[PDB]
Amino acid sequence: GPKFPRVKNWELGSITYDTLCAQSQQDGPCTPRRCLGSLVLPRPAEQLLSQARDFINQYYSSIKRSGSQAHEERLQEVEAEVASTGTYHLRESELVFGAKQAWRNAPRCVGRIQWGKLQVFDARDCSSAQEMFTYICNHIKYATNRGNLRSAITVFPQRAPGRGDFRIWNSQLVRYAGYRQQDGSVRGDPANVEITELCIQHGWTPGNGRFDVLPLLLQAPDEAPELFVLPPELVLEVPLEHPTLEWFAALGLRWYALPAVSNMLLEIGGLEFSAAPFSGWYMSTEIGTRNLCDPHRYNILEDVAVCMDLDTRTTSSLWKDKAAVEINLAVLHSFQLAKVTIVDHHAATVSFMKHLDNEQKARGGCPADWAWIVPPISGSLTPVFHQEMVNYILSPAFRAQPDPW
Amino acid sequence: KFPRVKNWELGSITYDTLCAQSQQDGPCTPRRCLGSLVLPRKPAEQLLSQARDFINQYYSSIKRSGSQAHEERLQEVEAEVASTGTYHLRESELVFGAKQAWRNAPRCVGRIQWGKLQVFDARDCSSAQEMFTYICNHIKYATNRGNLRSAITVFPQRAPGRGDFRIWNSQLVRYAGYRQQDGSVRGDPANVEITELCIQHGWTPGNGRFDVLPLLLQAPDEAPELFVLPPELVLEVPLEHPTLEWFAALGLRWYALPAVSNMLLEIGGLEFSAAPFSGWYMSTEIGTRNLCDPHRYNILEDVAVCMDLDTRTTSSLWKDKAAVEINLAVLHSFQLAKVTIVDHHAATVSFMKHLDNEQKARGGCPADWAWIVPPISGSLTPVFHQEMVNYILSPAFRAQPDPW
Ligand code: HEM
Ligand code: HEM
Ligand SMILES: Cc1ccnc(CCCCCO[C@H]2CNC[C@H]2Cc2cc(C)cc(N)n2)c1
Ligand SMILES: Cc1ccnc(CCCCCO[C@H]2CNC[C@H]2Cc2cc(C)cc(N)n2)c1
Ligand SMILES: C[C@H](O)[C@H](O)[C@H]1CNc2nc(N)[nH]c(=O)c2N1
Ligand SMILES: C[C@H](O)[C@H](O)[C@H]1CNc2nc(N)[nH]c(=O)c2N1
Ligand SMILES: [Zn+2]
Repeated sequence: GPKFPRVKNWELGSITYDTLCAQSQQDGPCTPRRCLGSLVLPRPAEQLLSQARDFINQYYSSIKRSGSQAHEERLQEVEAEVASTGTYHLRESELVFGAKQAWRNAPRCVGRIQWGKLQVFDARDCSSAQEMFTYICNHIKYATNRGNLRSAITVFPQRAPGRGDFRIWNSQLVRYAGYRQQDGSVRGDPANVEITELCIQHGWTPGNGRFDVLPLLLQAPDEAPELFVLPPELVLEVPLEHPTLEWFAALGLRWYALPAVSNMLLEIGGLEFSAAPFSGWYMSTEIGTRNLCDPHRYNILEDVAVCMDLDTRTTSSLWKDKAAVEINLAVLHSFQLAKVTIVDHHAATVSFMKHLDNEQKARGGCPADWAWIVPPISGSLTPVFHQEMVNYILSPAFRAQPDPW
Repeated sequence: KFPRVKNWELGSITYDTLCAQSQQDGPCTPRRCLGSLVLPRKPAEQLLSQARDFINQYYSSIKRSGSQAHEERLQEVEAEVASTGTYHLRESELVFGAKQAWRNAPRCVGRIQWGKLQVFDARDCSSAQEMFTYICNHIKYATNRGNLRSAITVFPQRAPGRGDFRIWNSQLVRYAGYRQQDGSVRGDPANVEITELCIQHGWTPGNGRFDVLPLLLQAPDEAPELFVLPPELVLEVPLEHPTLEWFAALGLRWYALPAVSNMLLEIGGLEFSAAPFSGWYMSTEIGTRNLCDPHRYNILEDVAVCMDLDTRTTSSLWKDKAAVEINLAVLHSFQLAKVTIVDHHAATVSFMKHLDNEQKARGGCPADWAWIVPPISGSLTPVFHQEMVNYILSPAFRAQPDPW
C-alpha cells in the first residue's frame, strides 16, 4: 500500500491512510523503542522566518492564491519586517485563520467539528491589566450568550523581544476555590489549591464554600499581576438536579456554563500569543465524570452511591459505575432544563467521527490523541473507541506553557 | 532518555529504565505516534544473540549467573546453532520463558498473576490428533470445574524446512457466526470466517446464537483436521440478572475459559506457532465488548427496551445504563455459578500493585494504556490516571498471519 500510516476502524472495517502527518515539523515524545503517547505533558531569525513562511503559505492556500502576486508580496514583507526588527505582525485575517487552524490542529479536542465556527476577538491593542479585564468580560458575555454558548477566543498582544508577557495566571476564566483545611483535606476544588493561595497572597479575601468563584489574576508586561473579581451576573452556573432521584438537588452541587481555557499559548507562524483565552461548551463527562468523580477532584461517587443505597463495600456491585451514570445524567438534565449548551459523550463522539471523515477529504488526515478523545465513561460504547488514530503536532498550535510564577 | 512516569491521582513519579532492555521497535516515531493501532504494519548470528540473551535471563532468574552450568549451557546453544542453524530449550527454560512472555505482555491487565502459570510441554506432538489430546487436557486442567487455573500448552517450534503447527481458531472456545444471504449474522460476527472454514472442512453446522465451534488443528504441511470438543469439557454460564427477572429470558450465555490460540510465542529467538494460553475473564470483556460491541452480539438496544429506557435520544444515557446492568449480570452469573471472574475495578487495582512490584523488581513495566484501561468507567479505575510506557521485551507473545 501507501507509505503513510494505515488507519483502521474496527467497527466498520474501513481503512484510510494519513498523509497529513507528512506536514508535521515538530517531534512528539515517541521513538521506535518506546511509545510515550499516554504522557500528559511529555517534556532566532532563520528559524522564525521558516515558521512564518510556512504559515503564510498555509494562509495563501486557504484562500486559494498560492503562487499569486499577493502571496509573494506578503512573503517579502514578512522577511523584511523580520530582517529589520527581528519579529513580524499578522494581518487581521491571518490571525483569524491561524486561531481556527490551531483549534482544528488540537489532537486532544473532540469538539473539532465546530472548528470553522469561532469568533476571534482581536485584542492586540491591549496595553494594561485593567483593559485585559474588560476584554475578558466582553469575551465571557459574548460567549455565554445567556446559555446559548458561542465559541470564542480573545488574542492579546504577542510575545516581544526582551519585554515581559501578557498572562492570565488562572488556568480557566471560571474556577472554584480550593481551601486547604487544618486536617489536610480540601474544601472546594483540589485542582485549584495553588491558584487559590496565590489569589489570597495577592490580596483576595477568601470565602469558605465548596463552589466559590475565584477572581482573575491578570498580568500585563513587566508588572505584578492585578486581581479582578468577576461580577457574579457574568458567571452563568447551573445547579444540579436529577430527573427522577429527587434527593440529588439537596446535595447542592453545581457547575459553571463556560469552559474557557486561559493558560495556553497560541503559536502562529512562530509568533507566540501567551494570553489567548478560548472557550466553547462542555461535553457532559468533563463535569459529571472527571470534575465531580475524580478521586482528586470533588470526589462525590461514594456520597452519591450511599444516597442510591448501593453496596459500596464491594467492587463487584458496580456501585461506582451506577453512581457515575446518574451523576452524568444529572449534569445533562440540569443543563437542558437551564437551556445551557452542553453535549453528551455519544453525540460528541459521533460528531467527531464526522469530523474525521471531513478532514480525510480536506487534508488527508486528522491528528488525534486516542486516550483524550475516548470519553472517561462508556468508552467502547462510543464509535471513537473502535477508531485507530494518528497523533502528531501541526502548527498553528495551542501549547502548554510554564506557569508565570 | 529514561521517561518520567507520573500518576496524576497521587502525584507520584517513577522513571522507566527497563525500556532500555528493548531490542525490538514499535510503530512510533518522533514525527507521529501510532500507539492506538491494534496491529501496526510491521540468520545464525542474530538467533545466537537472542539465544544468549535469553539463556542469561534464565540463569540470572535462578541466581546461578556465571556458574559452570551457565557457561556450559551457552556452549551447548552455540554448538547447536553453529551446526544446525537452530537449537532447543530445556523444559525448565521453556517454563521460565513462557511466564516471562506473559509478564512482558503490555496489553495484559492480569499480570499480577504472571508467576502462577501451569506450563504443559507438548513438543513431543507429531499429529493433529495428538494436538487435540493435549488441548483437551489443557481445557480440563484450566477449567477445574469453575476454579480456573492459568495455563499454557506449548506445541513444537517452527523449523526452517517445514510448515507450522497451528490452531486455526483464534480461541479454543468460539461461538459460530452464520452469515445470511440478507447480509446479517446469527451468532458471533467475529467468527464468520472461522465458522465457514469449519463447514468447508466438513463440519455440520448448527443454527443457534451460541453454537460452540469445533477446532481446526494443523500439523506441518497437512490440511487442517476438524475436532469437536466434548460438550462436557466446555463450561458455560447462563446469564441472569440479580434483580431484573426478564434478563434470563434473553437466552444469553458465555463460556468460562478464555484461551487464546492464534498467537506466536517467541523465546530466545525460537518461535512457537501453536502455544494456546488461558486464564480467566475480566467481566467487561464479556459484558461490555463481546455482548455490546455493535459488530459483536450488539444487545444494548434489546436490553434497553426490556428496561423501558428512552432509546430515541443519546442524552438519556440509555446505552450507559444498559451496559452497566449487562456487566452486573455477567458478574452475578459467574459468581452464582462459582466460575472465576474478576471485575474491572478489582483487576485494575491489582494491576497498580503489579506496576509497583515491577518497578522494584525490574525498573519498569511495559503497558499499553489503551488496552489496560477498561472499556466502561475508565476514569473510575486507577489505571486511567497512570502514565504508561509501551515497548517490546522478549520473551513475547506476538500476532502472526492466519494460516490460510
Ligand atoms: C465547541 C465545543 C467544544 C467542545 C465540546 C470541546 C470538547 C473538548 C474536550 C471534551 C476536551 C478534553 C478536555 C479535558 O479532558 O479536560 C477538549 C480539549 C481541548 N479543546 Fe476543545 N472543545 C470545544 C471547543 C474548543 C475550542 C473553541 C478550542 C479552541 C479554540 C478548543 C481547543 C481545545 C484544546 C486546545 C484542548 C486541549 C486542552 C489541554 O490539553 O489542556 N476546543 N475539547
Ligand atoms: C489470569 C487471568 C487473566 C486475566 C484476568 C487477564 C486479563 C486480560 C485482559 C482483560 C486482556 C485484554 C483482552 C481483550 O481486550 O480482548 C488481556 C490480554 C492479554 N493477556 Fe491476559 N489476563 C489473564 C491471563 C493471561 C495469561 C495466562 C496470559 C499468557 C500466558 C496472558 C496474556 C495476555 C496477552 C498476550 C494479551 C494480549 C492479547 C492480544 O493482543 O490479542 N494473560 N489479558
Ligand atoms: C474550550 C473547551 C471545551 C471543553 N472543555 C474545555 C476544558 C479543557 C480543560 C483542560 C484541562 O487540562 C488540564 C487539567 N487536566 C489535564 C490537564 C492538561 C494540561 C496540562 C498542563 C500542564 C497544561 C495544559 N494546558 N493542559 C475547554
Ligand atoms: C488469557 C486471557 C485472559 C482474558 N482474556 C483473554 C482473551 C483475549 C482475546 C483477545 C482477542 O483480541 C483480538 C480481538 N479484539 C482485538 C484483537 C487483537 C488482536 C488482533 C489480531 C489480528 C491478532 C491478535 N492476536 N490480537 C485471554
Ligand atoms: C495518564 C493519562 O494520560 C491521563 O490520565 C489522561 C487520560 N485521558 C484523558 N482524556 C481527557 N479528555 N482528559 C484528561 O485529562 C485525560 N487524562
Ligand atoms: C482502535 C483501538 O486501539 C482499539 O479499539 C482497541 C482499544 N482498546 C482495547 N482494549 C482492550 N483491552 N481490548 C481491545 O480490543 C481494545 N481495542
Ligand atoms: Zn506512541
